[PDB]
Amino acid sequence: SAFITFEGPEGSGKTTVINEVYHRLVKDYDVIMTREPGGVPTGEEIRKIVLEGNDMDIRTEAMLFAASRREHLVLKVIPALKEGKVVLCDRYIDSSLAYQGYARGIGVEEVRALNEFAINGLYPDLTIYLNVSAEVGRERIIDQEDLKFHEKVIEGYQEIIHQRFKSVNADQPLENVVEDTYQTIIKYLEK
Ligand SMILES: Cc1cn([C@H]2CCCN(Cc3ccc(C(=O)O)c(Oc4cccc(C(F)(F)F)c4)c3)C2)c(=O)[nH]c1=O
Repeated sequence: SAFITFEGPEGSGKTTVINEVYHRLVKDYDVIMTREPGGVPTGEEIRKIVLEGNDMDIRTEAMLFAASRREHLVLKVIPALKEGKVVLCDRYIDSSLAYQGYARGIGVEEVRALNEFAINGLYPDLTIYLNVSAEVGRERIIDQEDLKFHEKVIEGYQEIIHQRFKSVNADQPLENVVEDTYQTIIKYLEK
């Protein structure tokens, strides 16, 4: 079994990369693709609070992402790993660190402590960081506030990334991003 997370800002080609890598890995491994809340009822109820209300305090939002993360881990990820599956997870602890910790300004260390409570030692075995420049990312997506937030997210990921992390150059055409990500994963799985 293996727990592999995928991280990156918007415009990194993360959705395409995970889907293509899943279609290639399924030939040789029992693999599943997931994201939080991923159908877990409690996580889905939390997601409705976050989305359908109520122009939220950033710390309350961080705690709700962390609570959805725990429910998804306990009810979906852990049982799949017990069946010997390769779990491909779109966003995990690092997204809370970059978005809530860095970009939203709570502080990475405060958000880290919150997330360590939520995951209780269950760190990914491997984390693919889709390293896109802000400029290429901006082009893949298509105001000043959105652009600045996109840049801060990238800045946050850079601070976080500085052992389980494997940075893939996401400025390349997507076929190459897919190939580099697939090769990184197979090297880890076959080791
Ligand atoms: C995992 C994670 C992600 N993001 C960002 C990434 C970029 C998109 N952002 C907006 C965004 C976009 C779509 C949705 C939707 O799913 O439709 C959405 O909602 C939820 C997503 C995941 C979990 C929950 C639940 F509430 F359940 F925790 C709600 C939020 C969310 C953080 O900021 N921190 C984190 O930890």
